[PDB]
Amino acid sequence: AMGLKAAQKTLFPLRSIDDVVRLFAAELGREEPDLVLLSLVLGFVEHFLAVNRVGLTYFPVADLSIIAALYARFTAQIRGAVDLSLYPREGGVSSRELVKKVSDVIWNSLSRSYAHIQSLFSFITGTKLDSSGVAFAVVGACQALGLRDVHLALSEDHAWVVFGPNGEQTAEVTWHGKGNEDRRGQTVNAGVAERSWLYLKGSYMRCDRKMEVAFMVCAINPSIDLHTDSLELLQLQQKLLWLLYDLGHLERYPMALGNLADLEELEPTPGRPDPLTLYHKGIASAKTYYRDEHIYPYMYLAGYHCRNRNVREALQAWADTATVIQDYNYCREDEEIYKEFFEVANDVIPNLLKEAASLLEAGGSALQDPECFAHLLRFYDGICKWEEGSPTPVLHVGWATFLVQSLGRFEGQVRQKVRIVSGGPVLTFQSEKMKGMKELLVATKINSSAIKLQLTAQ
Ligand SMILES: COc1ccccc1CN
Repeated sequence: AMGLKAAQKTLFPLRSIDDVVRLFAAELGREEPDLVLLSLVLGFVEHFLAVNRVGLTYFPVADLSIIAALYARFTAQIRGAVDLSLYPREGGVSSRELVKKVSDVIWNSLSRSYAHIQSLFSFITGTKLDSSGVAFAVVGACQALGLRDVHLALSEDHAWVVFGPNGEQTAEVTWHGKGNEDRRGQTVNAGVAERSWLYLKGSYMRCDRKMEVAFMVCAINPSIDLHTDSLELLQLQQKLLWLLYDLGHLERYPMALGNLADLEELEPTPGRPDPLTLYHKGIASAKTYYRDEHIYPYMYLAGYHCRNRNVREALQAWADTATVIQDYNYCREDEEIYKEFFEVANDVIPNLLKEAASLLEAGGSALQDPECFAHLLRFYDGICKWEEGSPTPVLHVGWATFLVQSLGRFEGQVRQKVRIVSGGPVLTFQSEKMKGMKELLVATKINSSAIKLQLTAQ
């Protein structure tokens, strides 16, 4: 809420990972965990840990005087720029004018030219924030002002704020991508209606205060450089996510559950569910609360199967990913999920199949399994169907080169044992393009040129 309390101050100084966890455990018992206090603590700790060092053990001590001074600076800056008497508050509901004023206060503070700039620590000490950091700063600013209805909203690649009753009102508060036109102040209604992945068809997350704590924990970046992660930051993020898990605050947060599964893959915690249980809990959350319209729950699971060389389930999970994305329209600012499908289609899957081909060279493999070929076809069907109704095209000559190569990783005998139905394993296509070349996909010899122009047709 507002003002540091003795119950928080007695927990200082923070001298270890477990000290930070204990501060978070106390704040998560409050009805209103202090977003400014917790973000400053995480940003401080991350700032001094995300460096290569000499010294086996090291923890940067979060002295209260330092944290409380930064907290006072944030609060003074917000209370001194936002006069609440000029904005009437009709029974708890903040107005769009007030919410936009706070957004502008944050925005106008940013440095005008410029990793680890996600926290309020970075905001106060260096006037820098990344994109979703701005939207978090706005929610923390509003909590500092008493606006109990202003909350963070998150898709899988963007953030904004919701407010009013039940989060009825939406407002853009930050940028997305690089060269895009500013939409700050506007509603996200256009984004929902265009059926872009960026806005999730309205199936995005609306946080309570405690899901906002989960966000900032997920936002911890342990990366030191391109080769090195901070183990202390990974262990801190992992323990915080278990604390959140235990209190039920990940129940509606699929990406956090995927993140925790990844951390348990890296370093299993004794007595806790295994990664596969956690990946599927993430998928179950997305089905339960978000109409099964999220991509990353299946990308998380696919990556795990891929790393463990469960080729069939990896291709299964990647097809599920395509089955979700087929109902979207590829818009301009959807590039992050495009790059992911590109990498899966034209790098990861070829490598998986090429490794599988080498294994047959010297010995029940997936290249002799028709199910895996079915998964591969459902994956490409979803991406073709995704392209339908989309403004800009998805597939091009490069996709066709690796589709051809991937189909040719299966013996024509093996591919022939899959039944393809239009709109042994049986599979039903949904896209015009895949239906159009259904014949080419089962011939003992693959007309590469023919498939290439059909997959690239208008
Ligand atoms: C599961 O994949 C994720 C999750 C979050 C961000 C990016 C990716 C793609 N590597």
